[PDB]
Amino acid sequence: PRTVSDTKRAFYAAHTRPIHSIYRRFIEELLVEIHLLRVNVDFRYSPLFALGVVTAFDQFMEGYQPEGDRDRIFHALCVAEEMNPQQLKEDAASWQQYQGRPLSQILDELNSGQPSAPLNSLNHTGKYSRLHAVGLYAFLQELAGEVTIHLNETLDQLAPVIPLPIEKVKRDLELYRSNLDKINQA
Repeated sequence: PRTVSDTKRAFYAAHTRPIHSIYRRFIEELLVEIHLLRVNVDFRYSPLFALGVVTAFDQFMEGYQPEGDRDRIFHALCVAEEMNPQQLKEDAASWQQYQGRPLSQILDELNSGQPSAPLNSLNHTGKYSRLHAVGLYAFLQELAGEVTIHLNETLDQLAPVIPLPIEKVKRDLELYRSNLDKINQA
C-alpha cells in the first residue's frame, strides 16, 4: 500500500534542490492533505479540486525564493501524488471562461440543471475538502468584482443552489483568508 512516506520520497526524488524549512513545512502539509484525500473512498477528483490545489499552492508560494524553482516544485508535488501537473493546470485555467460574469448568470446556468464544465463541479457530492472552498473562492474571483467583495451575500445565494456545504466553505475561507500572511511571520 502506498503511504505518505512513499509520496514524500517521490517528491524529493523529483525535486532535489534545496527548499527552505518554512516552505518544506507548507509543501509537506499539502502532500499529506492530498494523499489522505486520494485514499478516501468517497473522494473523486474534479476541476474544483484542481483549482483549489493550484490556488492554495500559488498563494503560499507567492514569495518563494528561489522563484525559478516554483514550477519544478509544483510538478514534483503532482507526480508524487499520482496526478498530472498539466491536467491540474489546464483544469484550473478552464475556469477563466467565466471571467466577468455576474453571479446571476452563473445561478441561471446551475439552475438549468446542465451546467457547463467546469462549473458543473460546483455540484460536488462525495468527500469535501477545504481545498474545494479555496477553489470556489478562486472561481468567484473571476466573476464580476462585486462578487468576492460581498462574499457573504454570494455564499448565501449559492447555499440553496449547490450541494457543496456552504457553512463549511465559510469556515474554511475565513481560516484561509485570515492566515494569508502567517508564512511571512516568525
